[PDB]
Amino acid sequence: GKYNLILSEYLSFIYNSVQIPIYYSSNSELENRCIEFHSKCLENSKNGLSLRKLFVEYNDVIENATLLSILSYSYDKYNAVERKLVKYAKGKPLEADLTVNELDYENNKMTSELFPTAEEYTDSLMDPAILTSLSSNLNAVMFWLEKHENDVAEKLKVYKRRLDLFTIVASTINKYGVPRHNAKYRYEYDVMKDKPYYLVTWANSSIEMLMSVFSHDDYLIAKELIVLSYSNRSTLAKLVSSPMSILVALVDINGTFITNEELELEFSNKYVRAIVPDQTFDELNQMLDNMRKAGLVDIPKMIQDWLVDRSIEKFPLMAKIYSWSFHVGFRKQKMLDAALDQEMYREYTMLIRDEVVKMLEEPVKHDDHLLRDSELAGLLSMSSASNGESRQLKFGRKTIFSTKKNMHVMDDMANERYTPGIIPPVNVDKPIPLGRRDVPGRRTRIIFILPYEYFIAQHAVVEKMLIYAKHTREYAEFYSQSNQLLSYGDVTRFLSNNTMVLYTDVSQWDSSQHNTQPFRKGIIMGLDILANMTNDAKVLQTLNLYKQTQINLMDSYVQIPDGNVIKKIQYGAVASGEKQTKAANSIANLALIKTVLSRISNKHSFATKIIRVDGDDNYAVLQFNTEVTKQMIQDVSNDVRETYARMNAKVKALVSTVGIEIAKRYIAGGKIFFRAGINLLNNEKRGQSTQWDQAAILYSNYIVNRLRGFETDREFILTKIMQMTSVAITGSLRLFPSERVLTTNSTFKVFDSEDFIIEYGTTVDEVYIQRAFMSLSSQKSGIADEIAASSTFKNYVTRLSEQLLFSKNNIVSRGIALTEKAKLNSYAPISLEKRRAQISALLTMLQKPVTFKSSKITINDILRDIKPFFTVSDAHLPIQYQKFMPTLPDNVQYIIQCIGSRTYQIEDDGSKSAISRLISKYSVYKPSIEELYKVISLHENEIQLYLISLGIPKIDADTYVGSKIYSRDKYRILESYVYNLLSINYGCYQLFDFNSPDLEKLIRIPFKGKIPAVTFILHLYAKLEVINYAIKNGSWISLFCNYPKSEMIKLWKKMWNITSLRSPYTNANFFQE
RNA sequence: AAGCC
Repeated sequence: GKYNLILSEYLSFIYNSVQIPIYYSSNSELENRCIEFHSKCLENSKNGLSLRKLFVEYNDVIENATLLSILSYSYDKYNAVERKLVKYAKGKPLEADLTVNELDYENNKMTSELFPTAEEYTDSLMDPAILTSLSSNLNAVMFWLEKHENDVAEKLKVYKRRLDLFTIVASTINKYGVPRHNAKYRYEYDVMKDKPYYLVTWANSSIEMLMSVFSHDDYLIAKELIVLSYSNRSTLAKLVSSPMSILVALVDINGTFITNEELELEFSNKYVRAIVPDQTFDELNQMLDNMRKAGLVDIPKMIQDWLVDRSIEKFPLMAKIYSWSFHVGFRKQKMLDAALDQEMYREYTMLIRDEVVKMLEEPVKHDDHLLRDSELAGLLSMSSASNGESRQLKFGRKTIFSTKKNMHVMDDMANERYTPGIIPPVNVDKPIPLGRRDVPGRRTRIIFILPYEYFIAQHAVVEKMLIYAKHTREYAEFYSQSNQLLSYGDVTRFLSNNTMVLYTDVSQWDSSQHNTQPFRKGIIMGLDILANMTNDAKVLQTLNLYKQTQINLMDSYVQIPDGNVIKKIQYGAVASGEKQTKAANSIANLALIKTVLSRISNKHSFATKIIRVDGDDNYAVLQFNTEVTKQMIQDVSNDVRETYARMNAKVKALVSTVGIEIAKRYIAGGKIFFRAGINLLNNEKRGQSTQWDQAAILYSNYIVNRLRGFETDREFILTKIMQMTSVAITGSLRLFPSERVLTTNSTFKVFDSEDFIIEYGTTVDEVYIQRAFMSLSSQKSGIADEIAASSTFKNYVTRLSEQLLFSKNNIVSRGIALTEKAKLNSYAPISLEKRRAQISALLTMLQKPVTFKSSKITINDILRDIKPFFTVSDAHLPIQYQKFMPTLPDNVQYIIQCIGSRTYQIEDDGSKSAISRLISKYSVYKPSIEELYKVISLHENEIQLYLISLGIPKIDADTYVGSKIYSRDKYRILESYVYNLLSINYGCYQLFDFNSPDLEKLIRIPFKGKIPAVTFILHLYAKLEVINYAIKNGSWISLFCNYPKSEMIKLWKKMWNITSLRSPYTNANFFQE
């Protein structure tokens, strides 16, 4: 409950010249007491009188009522920041070295010197793009420094390391003053022109870095990155994190985890000798020297010290540095520069063509319905993103403009213009609009924003391709329900003294122009083979249309802004934006590795233990008939690099016998590692989410980094949350939501009261609040209702429905209309109306929590019912599993050591149910987990009608509605829905093996009947309760269940009426991946 | 005013 205490200290620290705590209670008499107390406090404040007597008087309210919020009456003028900063601003400011960056605009020049006029200005290259100010971040850092001013021992050292660093940020900022933000949290030209262009983004990156500093090493790293970053805005992250690829190869393997036949992690005490050719050492040295020529000193020395022995025990430092470099900020170049960088492919094209054929052979020969109704599938799938141009659109009686894809398809259909048979050109006549993608350390990449003709023509086919991958192991990213742990396991499996791993980063090749000819031609050749496999008109046309998109793309043109102009240039490289981006890219990368390996063997004889393509990297494990030597590694490597070289591909190809390093993960010393480089106080791009959504995201970001190895002080994260979640009533009246409002599992949840532990209402007041918040979950939108009433809209919904089903509509029809009414949320005007409605409802709710007819059941109510029937008892579980993911915090790591981990994702969509499969065989429709859940619980007769209404034949519908499988599905769908409501696949839980035998002993559940749903919930609730206790206490407990039989029948009814909750916290997990 | 997932 320390969040509430922390908030007051911060408010008291920020404002000095009152605070009015607002309480509430589920009990009527107590609530009046809360009402009386609130009234007295306002009256006393409106008279400059002490509130000390009132607190004593309403001691009961403070003691038993629940704090709902805090009122902030501050009569200053959002200043203080300027005044506060000077005490810390004593060190000498920093001076930008305007000679470190190639492109002139990447150097820290004075804003004016880059944009002499207010019309030439743009924040596009330094916009933090986040809904929180620089001034607030500064305020947060100072507040923390004051609190830990009188600290001692080691805590003091942490403060001292931080105070030093913040001084650099302060001193430099003061020389120009603090950049003031506008309503939309942007930094305009007038504020900007006096100060160094990159001032604000740099301060945000530095503050974020320094507040994540604890050990002396963190301090050394933060200081170097902070100083270097101010001048270097283009190669510092790449230079800092580049030695990692060499390093993984060095460390020896002394016992690691592998994958067994059951596709699960299993410990293997084996030893693998890290074999490294002298050449590799020179390459590593060149990297270290390069870091050195760039001003770096402390960071290069640390790698050098580590290099004497190369102990996986002192490796955490190397990992720490790699995670750290990403926090310098994003590299945001100019669209044109990002764009500008851009006979023996016979084997490579053939493999791509053959791979394309396998993924569709069976679907095509049979005459799969999804291929036949491909157009329909694309329409249902259609998002609400950009189509490219901002068209003028008339709805009902309203003339408005939008770039949205959904809006464009509807308007075009209502005007006979909708024509997916004609795949628009993307050449010089119709240049492709461009989108961008920014990432720290690496260079900016462009994105094709193609017209919806392309998405529809590609959506059915890509989906078939994905399914083929789903059961193909070479495709790491798509195989089964597999998580990264299984991939880590596979590489280790075959590592021995007579095998060498081959990892290669092919990100550069995908964007190469050399690549585009063999790529499109390979898919097209494959498409032709597929066409000669059937005669189906629907299959050929859908298949043909896909062929057309590849041909149009072969020669595309792009609209690259060059100031305030839009130069049209000829783009001959494969950018991404298509539906087939990831699947096609996966096919090409895999095709490429196979091509290289095939060429190399003519020389050396090895065995292909495993081959893989995972995103922008691909790798293989080879086995030789003899023992591997340093000389052998150099020879295999030179030949592989040379093979890549002949194909004119710029790629990083390395060879080791112990580790690998790819964009997603890296395996050093038999242990798995994941870069913790998610930026906190700077975003890639601006979206349409709110401050609350953003606060939840920052917390989520904090949780992922913390798990991965980078920890930002929680008090700082909490401070950020208080600023972001606040709401202004007026100009001097600010309202700050309480801990209870913020953490309770509601539609307004932003973070968990305790990291890695999700709590659910177990008290009446919590329940009262939870019910009240839901009462105002969805708000109305006038603009949205209008269009929901417009002809063009209803016809679009009607047109889709009359094409999908045969018999009758409504459970399906009601759903299609909403799904569409939702896609209007991308349209700002509608989104804006919703936020305004939410704030007013929220302001009133915090003020005096309303009523509610409840009558709605959720996950929390079901849990609350169970709790009282469990008897806890101290138990003990020994640690039996060695650590494979070294960076995990100590409490999370302990759960894994005792119960183990998993290598899969728990089915939380219900796609593995027979009914979902049946719908798939005959319908292009895709019911959600929630829809399936409502449908399975319907009366036998209703289910039969719904299946038929979707095109399912009678013999099949009739057979299922009675069968054993239908009864079984019922349980499976509920299990899937329940797992989904409990976030068993996210955060910390996704790691734990919930079916651990060790975990199972701790649960003692005697059967007093035999009714699946009830047995499953009790066991799950017990596993979660035991694990949460373990996470917080480091010790275990045994749970006994004495749940009545009369009770279970009541509970089972309760279960088939659970409502799903939507919230920033919920959105944040979805947002992560 | 920012495509696949």
